[PDB]
Amino acid sequence: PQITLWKRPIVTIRIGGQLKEALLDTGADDTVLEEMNLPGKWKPKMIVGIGGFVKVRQYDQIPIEICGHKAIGTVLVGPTPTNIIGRNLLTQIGCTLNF
Amino acid sequence: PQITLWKRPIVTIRIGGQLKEALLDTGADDTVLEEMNLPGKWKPKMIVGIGGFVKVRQYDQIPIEICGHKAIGTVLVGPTPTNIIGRNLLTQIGCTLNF
Ligand SMILES: CC(C)(C)NC(=O)[C@@H]1C[C@@H]2CCCC[C@@H]2CN1C[C@@H](O)[C@H](Cc1ccccc1)NC(=O)[C@H](CC(N)=O)NC(=O)c1ccc2ccccc2n1
Repeated sequence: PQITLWKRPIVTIRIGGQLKEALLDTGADDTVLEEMNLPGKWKPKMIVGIGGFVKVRQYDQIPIEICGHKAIGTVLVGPTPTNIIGRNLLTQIGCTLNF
Repeated sequence: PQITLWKRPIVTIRIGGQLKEALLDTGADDTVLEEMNLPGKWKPKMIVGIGGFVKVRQYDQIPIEICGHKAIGTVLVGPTPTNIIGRNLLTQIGCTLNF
């Protein structure tokens, strides 16, 4: 579908049977979810936001359903005020910006 | 244009006769550029993202050309790690997300 920008481009996501909302964020390199126990091994990572760096945990090959579209990839988990879907997964669902 | 997300959706903007690079950013409410001089009385403003708060200077009704498309709106100026074009201006240039 086409998603307009008058309000925040937030969509339903599904991950491990969890139902959540998330931002479709063309400015995020990476996908950052609020805190949750994901399976598998995680590595610590420092990522940049507008206010500075935060420490997060990187899990790989995590499947996630975005707006009825299957995606599988790297997911970062840390102290974010919002679930954020980044370019790494946005490309997988064929998302473009148009103007 | 249609812009894909395998690389950062970075474009050239023109502002105040200056050319700059900025990130097309659907997950940002606001347009935030690195420190520079703009004409006008400006309000001190605090904004927030990942890593927390940023102190910025709010300039209103600023003309800015984004990839050939003209906008006139609010530009926040401050110690952001990267220039970003947010929804306040993405909407002015008719920008949508599509998959
Ligand atoms: C998610 C992560 C991988 C860390 N990426 C980023 O954060 C990159 C970092 C880049 C380099 C530095 C400058 C910003 C760009 C773009 N950002 C993405 C980017 O799109 C980012 C995502 C985001 C959304 C919501 C909450 C937090 C963070 N937006 C923002 O930082 C902008 C700043 C603004 N006022 O416009 N934010 C917000 O719109 C915003 C909205 C509600 C909030 C509620 C509580 C706390 C913070 C909130 N921030």
